[PDB]
Amino acid sequence: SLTDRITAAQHSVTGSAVSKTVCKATTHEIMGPKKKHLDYLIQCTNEMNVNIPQLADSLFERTTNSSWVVVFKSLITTHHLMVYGNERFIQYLASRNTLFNLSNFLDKSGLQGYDMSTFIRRYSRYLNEKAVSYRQVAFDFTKVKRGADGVMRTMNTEKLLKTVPIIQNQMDALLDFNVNSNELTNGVINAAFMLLFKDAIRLFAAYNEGIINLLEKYFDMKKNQCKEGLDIYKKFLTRMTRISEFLKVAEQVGNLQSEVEGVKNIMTQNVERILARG
Repeated sequence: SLTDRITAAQHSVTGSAVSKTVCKATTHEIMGPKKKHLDYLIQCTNEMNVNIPQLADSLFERTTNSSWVVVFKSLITTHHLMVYGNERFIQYLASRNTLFNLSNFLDKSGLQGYDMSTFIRRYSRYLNEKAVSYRQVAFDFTKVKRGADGVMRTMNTEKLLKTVPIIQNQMDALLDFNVNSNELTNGVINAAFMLLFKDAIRLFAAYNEGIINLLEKYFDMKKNQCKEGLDIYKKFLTRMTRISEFLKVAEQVGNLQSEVEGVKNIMTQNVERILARG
């Protein structure tokens, strides 16, 4: 039967089809991964007959390429699957103990490759942290129910104190991408930035809701919990200027206006409440 399952697998073309599509999503063409290939891979993540770790292996493999174009596109494809694919994909990445290792990545083929290597390294760290965040709390901050009956707003004190700093780590990694509007000049980096922006808006909301919950609980916590809360407030306050810059860039490059306005509004409201306590 194990022998049967193996022989069956040696006659299956599923894995090979998946790998070929990963290659098509990550060609040397300087454009975002094509929608048709991303869609096919999304459907793959819905298929129980698809080997998810093998699909992930193919994406990691493409990140060993020397070309920034191939590497960046593999990161983008991975991100796209984490966001739009079956949740078992990000769940699987969260379960791995080795993720992307692109901290030394440097393509020297020309100025474009050189400039893009910096963003590849930052983006890779963000995707690693996105997986790690899921691993640490066992859910995706950008997917959970929001509002007063939502996850972040209803979380109990002890969990809340452990959870907000994880949101803060994922946020920091996202904010470290740090691209200027005049650097968004090719389809590859633009595709990555669109996904980052989508994550960011949802992440900012989760962060704000965590802060709101803390503010509501503040007068009812133990003393050591208050200390941790204060540490959370202080870190919230110090990232405001970096968050403001992020939203500014997103607007320069063009709900967009609205979703950003609500982030500015709730964040401003939170700042005011925090400063009023101090």
